[PDB]
Amino acid sequence: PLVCLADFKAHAQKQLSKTSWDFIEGEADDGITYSENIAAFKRIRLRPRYLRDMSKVDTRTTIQGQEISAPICISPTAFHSIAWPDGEKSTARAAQEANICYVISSYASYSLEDIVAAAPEGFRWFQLYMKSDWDFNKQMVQRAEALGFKALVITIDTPVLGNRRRDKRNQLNLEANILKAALFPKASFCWNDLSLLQSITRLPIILKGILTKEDAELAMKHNVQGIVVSNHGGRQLDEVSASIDALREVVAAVKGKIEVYMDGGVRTGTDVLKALALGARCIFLGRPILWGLACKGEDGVKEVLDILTAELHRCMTLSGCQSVAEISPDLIQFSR
Amino acid sequence: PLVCLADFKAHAQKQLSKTSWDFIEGEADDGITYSENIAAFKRIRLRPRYLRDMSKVDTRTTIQGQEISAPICISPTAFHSIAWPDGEKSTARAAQEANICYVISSYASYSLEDIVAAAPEGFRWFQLYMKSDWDFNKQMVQRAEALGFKALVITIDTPVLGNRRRDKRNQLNLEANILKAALFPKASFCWNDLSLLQSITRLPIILKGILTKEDAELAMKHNVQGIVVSNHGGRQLDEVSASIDALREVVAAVKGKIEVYMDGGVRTGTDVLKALALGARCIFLGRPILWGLACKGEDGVKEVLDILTAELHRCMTLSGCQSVAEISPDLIQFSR
Amino acid sequence: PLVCLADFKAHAQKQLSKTSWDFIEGEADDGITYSENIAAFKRIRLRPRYLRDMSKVDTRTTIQGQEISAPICISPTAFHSIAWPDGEKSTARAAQEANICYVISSYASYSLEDIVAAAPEGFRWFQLYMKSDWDFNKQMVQRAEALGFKALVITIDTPVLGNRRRDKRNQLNLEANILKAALFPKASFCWNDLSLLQSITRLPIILKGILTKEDAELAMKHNVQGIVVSNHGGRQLDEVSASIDALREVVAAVKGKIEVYMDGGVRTGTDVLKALALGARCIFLGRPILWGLACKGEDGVKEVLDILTAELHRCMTLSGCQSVAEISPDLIQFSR
Amino acid sequence: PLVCLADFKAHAQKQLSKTSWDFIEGEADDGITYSENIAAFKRIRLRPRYLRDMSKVDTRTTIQGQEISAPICISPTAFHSIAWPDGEKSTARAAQEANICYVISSYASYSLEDIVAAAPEGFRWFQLYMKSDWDFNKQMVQRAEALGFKALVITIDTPVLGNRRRDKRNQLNLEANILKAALFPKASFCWNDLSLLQSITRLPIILKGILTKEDAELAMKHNVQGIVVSNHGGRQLDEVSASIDALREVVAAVKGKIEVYMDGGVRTGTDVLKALALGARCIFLGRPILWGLACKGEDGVKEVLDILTAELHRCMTLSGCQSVAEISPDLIQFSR
Ligand SMILES: Cc1cc2nc3c(=O)[nH]c(=O)nc-3n(C[C@H](O)[C@H](O)[C@H](O)COP(=O)(O)O)c2cc1C
Ligand SMILES: Cc1cc2nc3c(=O)[nH]c(=O)nc-3n(C[C@H](O)[C@H](O)[C@H](O)COP(=O)(O)O)c2cc1C
Ligand SMILES: Cc1cc2nc3c(=O)[nH]c(=O)nc-3n(C[C@H](O)[C@H](O)[C@H](O)COP(=O)(O)O)c2cc1C
Ligand SMILES: Cc1cc2nc3c(=O)[nH]c(=O)nc-3n(C[C@H](O)[C@H](O)[C@H](O)COP(=O)(O)O)c2cc1C
Ligand SMILES: Cc1ccc(Sc2snnc2C(=O)O)cc1
Ligand SMILES: Cc1ccc(Sc2snnc2C(=O)O)cc1
Ligand SMILES: Cc1ccc(Sc2snnc2C(=O)O)cc1
Ligand SMILES: Cc1ccc(Sc2snnc2C(=O)O)cc1
Repeated sequence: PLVCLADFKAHAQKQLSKTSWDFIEGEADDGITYSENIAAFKRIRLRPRYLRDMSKVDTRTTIQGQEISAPICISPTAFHSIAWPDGEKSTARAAQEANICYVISSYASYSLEDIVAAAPEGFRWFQLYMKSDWDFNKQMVQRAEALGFKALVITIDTPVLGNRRRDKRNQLNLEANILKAALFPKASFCWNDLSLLQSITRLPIILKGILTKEDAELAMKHNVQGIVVSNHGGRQLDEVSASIDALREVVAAVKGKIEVYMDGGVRTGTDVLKALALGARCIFLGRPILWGLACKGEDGVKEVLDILTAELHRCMTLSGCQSVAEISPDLIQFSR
Repeated sequence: PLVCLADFKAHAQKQLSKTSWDFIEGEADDGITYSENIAAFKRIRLRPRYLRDMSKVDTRTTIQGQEISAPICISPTAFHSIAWPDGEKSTARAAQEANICYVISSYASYSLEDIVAAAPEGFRWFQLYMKSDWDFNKQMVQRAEALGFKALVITIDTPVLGNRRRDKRNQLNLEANILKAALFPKASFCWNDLSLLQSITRLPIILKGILTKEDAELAMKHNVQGIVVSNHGGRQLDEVSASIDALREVVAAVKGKIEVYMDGGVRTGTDVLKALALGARCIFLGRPILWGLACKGEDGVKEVLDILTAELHRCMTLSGCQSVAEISPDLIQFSR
Repeated sequence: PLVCLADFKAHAQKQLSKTSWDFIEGEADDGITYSENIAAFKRIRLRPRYLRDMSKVDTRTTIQGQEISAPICISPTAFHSIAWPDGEKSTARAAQEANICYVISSYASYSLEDIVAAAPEGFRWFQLYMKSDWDFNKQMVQRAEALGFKALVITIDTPVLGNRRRDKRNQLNLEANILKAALFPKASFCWNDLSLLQSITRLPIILKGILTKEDAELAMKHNVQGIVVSNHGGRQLDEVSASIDALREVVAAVKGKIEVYMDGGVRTGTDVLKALALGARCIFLGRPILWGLACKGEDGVKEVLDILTAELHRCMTLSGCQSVAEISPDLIQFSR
Repeated sequence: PLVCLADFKAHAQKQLSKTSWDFIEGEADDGITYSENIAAFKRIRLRPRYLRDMSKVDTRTTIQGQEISAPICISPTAFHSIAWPDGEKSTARAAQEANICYVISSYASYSLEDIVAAAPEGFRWFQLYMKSDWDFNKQMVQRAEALGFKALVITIDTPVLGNRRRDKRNQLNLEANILKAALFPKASFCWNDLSLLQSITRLPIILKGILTKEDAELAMKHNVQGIVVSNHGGRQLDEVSASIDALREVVAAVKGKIEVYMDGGVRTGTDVLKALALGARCIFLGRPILWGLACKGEDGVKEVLDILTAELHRCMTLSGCQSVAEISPDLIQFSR
């Protein structure tokens, strides 16, 4: 059976074509950051406190004032139908049942209307890649607001697509019709455009992809409502810091002014625990959601969310943290 | 032939089912701490002193005032019959002949009465997991006292069981009847309960599982008689410090007020030597005892104890330490 | 298809004999530096700046006042006909079309006249190993000047040839006639000789092979016009610093007085980006040019240059650098 | 062909039984130090100085006032007939032709008389393990003096033999008659005995096995004439410092008062260069001499010595050192 996220990764590869698997992996260039996102979590050491009453451990928290069952949410990932026919509809149903936040990608296989219809009461954010035509941008954000999306995520680390060698080999070998059956390119978007976007929507803006204290400071000066510390899973600029390492300087720059989240390499409960101890308000999952879909559709996504939540509950119990508010830097060895 | 503990590990795996071997390994989650318990010993460097009269080297020491043949004892490990039919009776006979301390698990395959009967004169401690019913707790500790146990070990790092992936896969695949032929769950136990336990027994209490100076300080404030620095062999919360590394801060906090012991990753004589140099009064063995049983029953446990004692005698001879009292931090490179 | 330099490396090995491949690899002794030239690039971490207008990114720069399309040039490598029949003629045609600098080796398969004839308008430097007969040295540098070469590169790390074990085994096994169908030895050359060479030619001298601040200081005192920081690809003295690491101290010693370049281990765009951020004015490629020739002749060299230039353009776009002048130490994590 | 020491290692294994090879390897316990003796050399970085007149490079030096062709000598190794029938006679002939120092083991396959007869003019030292009977000790040292030995080497890291697992398995499996066709045990020897030995012989005493500044200081207080920094090739106490690392503190303690040498892991010319730069007067070879014998007898030992000398000459040429006196800490990166 599939008892951890790694089992879903292994089984998903068996259930997908080489081209689809290579797209879901997608490491850029030499693949240094893809590996370091995991290794950077593994080298952090935990300091547990024992003999505390852990009879009741609570994993709930809030993001942007909305309660969620655990600080484990879904990062924006394109094309869910590559993994499961029902695609984002399956993801939306699982996310609503789990009571977490689902960030829908700007390149979903299904329309926003069809995704919302699959799970009307789900908590969702929308990640939109802006275009040159601001008439389209305005219409899209107004559409998202009409459909009940609660925040807009602007991903800033993809002005051009990363250089993923396996995808490129696969593409030069096969016709687009088979590669996509069974281009982008936004480099001009800048802080100027962010301010304009903020002026046309009442939805809070969350910037995804920040890795430096300098960009975190600019984000705060532009009055955004949150930041997802992320290196896009090592799929964009490679040889940048692991996201769990970049989190430290972003949190130190922000000093609690706005919520800071992260994604990249979260696979087990202690990874979630470490991100929370280092200052993140919640983590987001990229590839594990696609592995869940590829293995079992809606039930696979739900199982991935449930397993990671159970692992977080277990390590909070073992480490002595009764609730998310009790997870602090004291848990981290020299770092903290 | 089996000439070192590693040979017993390899041969034991051949002599056991996959399910039983996976239980004896039992690493939690990604298995980081299981590996680091060994690697942390290997990276410490020794500073030998030569041209000393080592014609007579003595490995004897005392724990809680009782003399033992070497500072090498048996940590509590459940279900010895998984490895050898006679189980704990075989272990008890070997431990008595070796003249070391045997800590009997709270989940032994045989009753305390039958284990004591197998080796009436053996030096033994009892590790008891407490239950909600204090009538049962009182009866068990009084029973242990009646049977000649000399200390109670309270393991504090298991309020819930660790997440061991291989065991979980094996369990979901097989019926309990085959998995256990051929649940727990104490999270409420806290410092409050320790004080009550101390008030109902005259037996000294030894806390097992402490990894931090903060919990060591609390242990001393509660007047316990000893501490076993341990991460439960990397079977509970993973990604915590190796036990030989945690030993340093616990020893520094305790400053000789009470005896400090350790387990986790001890496989060769220099590992024992290093723990003693860093301040432990003795080490305890977990898995090697089960490997000894799986290979040869009583004789296997005795051989594991004899081999490790001979290795300790050899490295004390080579390093210039005539007795256990002469093993000091001067032997350790920058650390000390 | 071949989509990155690593693909050219793999395909080139398939297209060459063991003897020719071993010569192109050619690591000295235990091969420590050959590997470290790559590992030293991979461990440096980048700090990208996002939300900048990267609609136009320019990779052009100048070396010795001459504009080139990207800071990616060809280091001197002997015997191009080992890789492709047309040898240096193919390399020269590709270099001219790419508009970069081609440094021709002192041991080319074709005469300088035939190479220049293949691409009359190409930007070229000449690397000459000096001989004891200064009449010959004078004639060669005057010849190079007559043919339009724009600088002389003096390689200083080869007073004797490095000890390449595979080449040596191959040589003792085969007759020179097969090994070279299908000795050196300049240890006396010193600073005295450099000054004399400078007095007989109006061409600027670039020293290749400097790894230390002491030799960089001597180079500046002798008024040379540039330095290529290089360890000869780990083919000469092994167990020296990786070239990207030696670059830092050479740049710090030079303080912008003369241009500093580097070679050794450059395989992807971020390696070029890192060398430029650390102070190099451009990088040179050794083995990748031979891999390009072995795979596809002129078109292979052109593809290697085009691919690396496209990778540099991509990582400049992702990291926020609009032009080469904007690539600074701010991009490098603690180092800088 | 065999072009480096590693080739001799590989070929020797093919030419020996498993039992003999395991004895020549002989790592103790987990084999940490055997590997670190090599790794510690590989991680040191060299700083070459170029453009010097290296037309003449001289590898000669002196030890105890006697000139040798290179600072590369033969450490005491027991039982040369395990590798080649003529054993030490072959080694002695090669050592005399190479003009280096041969230290004969206390457990040679041939008598001192027969070894000296094979090469009367060779420069030799004698390593003698002392016994309880001082009548025998006196006779042996007087015998060595009569035979022209020029120094006595006292190995101090073997009060008991190291625990070599492979040897032990082989021994328990086979009868001594086959294991030795085709016990020790000196732990009482101490500083008291050294002073007595010094009083009965006019031969200079060299202590082998010192790893600490404390024992180096005691050696100087006892007025010995030299020290070989050595961990016995990782065959005795394991998990001690690599010998090239221990050399630094011994050299710092000695401050040039007496000659300091080293063995352990020397396999290539730069290893010799590094030991000399860090303060050793010469290095000694253990296993490579046995590999030379196993492959080709006398000619194999001579080839090993010649190859390592040629590698030292080459790296001195490349690094800018005209003679052994010019090899200094300036060659070593941050360390020095
Ligand atoms: C198949 C795939 C598609 C992705 N598509 C997007 C996308 O449309 N928008 C975006 O902001 N990030 C995208 N990402 C990046 C993810 O949001 C996330 O940053 C990344 O996968 C790192 O998290 P992980 O380690 O959990 O996979 C994608 C990642 C994958 C694997
Ligand atoms: C099969 C097995 C069962 C165990 N059962 C217990 C137990 O009942 N109580 C306890 O305190 N620790 C238990 N442990 C943990 C051990 O006491 C010990 O902390 C651990 O194995 C680390 O030592 P080692 O590296 O020598 O194996 C168990 C370990 C194993 C391998
Ligand atoms: C086959 C081959 C031949 C070489 N010939 C020369 C040469 O004639 N002159 C010189 O200065 N360097 C020579 N080099 C060294 C290269 O200029 C360059 O320093 C080295 O290959 C490191 O760059 P790389 O990592 O890109 O290969 C040679 C390297 C190779 C691989
Ligand atoms: C087969 C063998 C036998 C040895 N016998 C002795 C001996 O009789 N006396 C001694 O002082 N060291 C002995 N040594 C240790 C060597 O002198 C030397 O310290 C060691 O091999 C490390 O050098 P290496 O790395 O070059 O092998 C022996 C080593 C080997 C491999
Ligand atoms: C037009 C187009 C081109 C490429 C993609 S893939 C995507 S977009 N943002 N991030 C990713 C990613 O795979 O990480 C989607 C649509
Ligand atoms: C009811 C029950 C459930 C699980 C076990 S196994 C045990 S208990 N304390 N430690 C371990 C361990 O395996 O490390 C024993 C009994
Ligand atoms: C006579 C002769 C001898 C050897 C070579 S190979 C060369 S020369 N400078 N560098 C290299 C190298 O291969 O790195 C060329 C000509
Ligand atoms: C009686 C006897 C016992 C063992 C040996 S082997 C030797 S002695 N000193 N060092 C070694 C070594 O192998 O490193 C030789 C003779």
